[PDB]
Amino acid sequence: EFRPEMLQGKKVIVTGASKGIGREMAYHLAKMGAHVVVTARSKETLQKVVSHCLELGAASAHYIAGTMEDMTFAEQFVAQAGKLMGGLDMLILNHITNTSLNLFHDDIHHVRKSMEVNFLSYVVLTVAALPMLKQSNGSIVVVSSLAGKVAYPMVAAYSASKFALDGFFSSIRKEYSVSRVNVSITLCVLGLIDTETAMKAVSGIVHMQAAPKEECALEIIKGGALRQEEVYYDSSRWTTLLIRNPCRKILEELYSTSYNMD
Amino acid sequence: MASMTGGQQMGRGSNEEFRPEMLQGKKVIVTGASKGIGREMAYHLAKMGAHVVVTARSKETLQKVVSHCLELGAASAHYIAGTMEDMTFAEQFVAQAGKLMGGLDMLILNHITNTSLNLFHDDIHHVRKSMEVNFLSYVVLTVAALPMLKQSNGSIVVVSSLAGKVAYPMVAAYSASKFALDGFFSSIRKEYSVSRVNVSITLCVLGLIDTETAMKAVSGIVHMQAAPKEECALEIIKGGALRQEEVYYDSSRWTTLLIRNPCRKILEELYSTSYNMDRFI
Ligand SMILES: NC(=O)c1ccc[n+]([C@@H]2O[C@H](COP(=O)([O-])OP(=O)(O)OC[C@H]3O[C@@H](n4cnc5c(N)ncnc54)[C@H](OP(=O)(O)O)[C@@H]3O)[C@@H](O)[C@H]2O)c1
Ligand SMILES: NC(=O)c1ccc[n+]([C@@H]2O[C@H](COP(=O)([O-])OP(=O)(O)OC[C@H]3O[C@@H](n4cnc5c(N)ncnc54)[C@H](OP(=O)(O)O)[C@@H]3O)[C@@H](O)[C@H]2O)c1
Ligand SMILES: N#Cc1ncccc1CSc1nc(O)c(C#N)c2c1COCC2
Ligand SMILES: N#Cc1ncccc1CSc1nc(O)c(C#N)c2c1COCC2
Repeated sequence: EFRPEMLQGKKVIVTGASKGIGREMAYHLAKMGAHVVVTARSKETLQKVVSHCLELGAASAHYIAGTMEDMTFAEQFVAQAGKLMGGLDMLILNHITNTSLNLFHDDIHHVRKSMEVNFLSYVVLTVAALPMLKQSNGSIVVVSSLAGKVAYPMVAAYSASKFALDGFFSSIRKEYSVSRVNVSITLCVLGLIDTETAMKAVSGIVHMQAAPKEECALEIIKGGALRQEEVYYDSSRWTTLLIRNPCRKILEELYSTSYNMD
Repeated sequence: MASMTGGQQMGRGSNEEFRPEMLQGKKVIVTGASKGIGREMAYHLAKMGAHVVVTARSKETLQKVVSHCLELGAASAHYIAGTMEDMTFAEQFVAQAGKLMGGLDMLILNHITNTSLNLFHDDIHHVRKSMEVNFLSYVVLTVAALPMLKQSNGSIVVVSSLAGKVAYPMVAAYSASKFALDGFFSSIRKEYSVSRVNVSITLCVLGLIDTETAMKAVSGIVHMQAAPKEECALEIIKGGALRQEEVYYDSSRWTTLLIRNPCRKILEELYSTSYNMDRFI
């Protein structure tokens, strides 16, 4: 059972926090009295988010602006965020590259950029954060999608990047378990959320009910605080009924007997 | 005689019962075909009388595969050597392979970057290279091949793994690349359905196979039963020929019982009615 006091005084990074779900997570963490470091490219918007976090009751709030297309920025950002807070308890990986609903034809540049921003930068940030998270027995929270568990047309590049996060982070979760690395990994499987970006992108194409961004942001934080392996959040009860894959969990357990990781 | 012959191999029961004559005279590309499963696929295709174009980096080993394909009965066999780390090579390779055969019926995407079993710590270079070679080059090859495959109502065959459907430790970079193939190719399969692109996409989910590379890599770390490479290679070809969406091949009857995900198929069908793609069609 989650309690908001679980975030009180915790040192948290939130990426993609100038708008949508990321901004809502920064606001919830501020209300809970966490220390926050927010990032995105928009310095001016991040200044406004930080000012608001301080008004809401954050223990401290800072922003560092930059692009996650730059792997050197991603690595340096974590070191600076850790230096500002004097450590790190939770790393919330939420940013994505700008995308739109379109059939795939020949835009390899978009496929590669989606893989670099939505996936590879999450790996770089994790590698940079791990020493601090090992010190605090901390948590990594990876924001994904229903399009990271099942297939959807018009989002091929985006879906490939979200599926990649599952393969990568679920593999390292198994490694951390056997290697006694006490850092939790929470994969958040979200359905359609009413962010301005998503609502504009889907307009006239997708008619699904969108879930509220404020509640979505809180469910992600709860999942991370509770060290849950997966969070599922969607407007539909049929989606919630069908999304889990118990057979995958059974197979992984059956194959666990076949290792010597010494 | 060929000019006085016509007809179709794919009649009643051809979506469920394979015959080697289904590959007779078909124009096929096999990547990663100098060794392991790819080499075995080139040999099966040769025995079936297909036209083959094989690729890998090793000019000398590909030379030997081509020579054996011709001995086995291939209608024609050629190789083009190069690295799939080079996206210009991948794009140009498909154009040259198509020119050699006078078209393309099946694109078998099988190559991977050299890897090993290790805990992940900080090798970002291996993560990026795995994504470039095992995933991005497959997309480049598909884009280059699609005009020819649309002309022949052809097939794309994507070689994946159980580590592309469930999580496994010690193969994080590799697993991320295989999961990426599922998300990408399964999304475009849905797009081709609505856009009336008659090109099938077969995702092959393979368990441990007795290739020299895999057997060396798992030695003393993974104690699992390995399935035979020759039978594996034939099951991949059969799935592609029958235009199956997925092929599952593993030594364990338990894996084959549990690997399918009916809930994912149900959800996708429920969401299939959730859109209006009329501006794209
Ligand atoms: N909205 C939905 O329906 C939905 C559904 C499922 C999952 N999700 C997941 O939820 C997360 C947030 O989605 P959202 O709808 O809140 O998106 P959003 O409102 O568009 O926000 C995207 C955030 O990422 C930042 N960003 C974009 N390019 C960047 C780059 N190169 N470097 C660093 N930051 C960058 C943006 O700020 P700047 O432009 O200032 O950099 C912004 O802060 C994503 O992981 C997404 O996949 C959303
Ligand atoms: N064996 C298994 O247990 C197993 C299990 C599940 C799935 N699979 C899948 O089966 C497929 C074949 O695996 P395998 O065991 O047969 O592999 P393998 O015997 O190691 O063969 C790898 C092939 O890819 C080529 N290759 C390597 N690097 C390349 C590069 N940069 N550019 C172009 N070609 C390159 C290799 O030749 P060069 O070095 O001469 O380029 C060789 O022809 C892979 O998709 C694998 O993921 C295998
Ligand atoms: N374009 C765009 C865009 N903008 C903001 C966030 C995500 C995106 C990517 S579109 C997208 N992203 C998802 O995660 C889901 C789910 N579940 C869905 C879509 C669109 O189709 C409905 C379901
Ligand atoms: N290293 C290596 C190497 N060499 C050849 C092919 C694949 C690889 C990558 S290791 C690898 N590849 C897979 O696809 C599976 C499955 N299922 C498994 C392993 C290793 O653990 C057992 C399961």
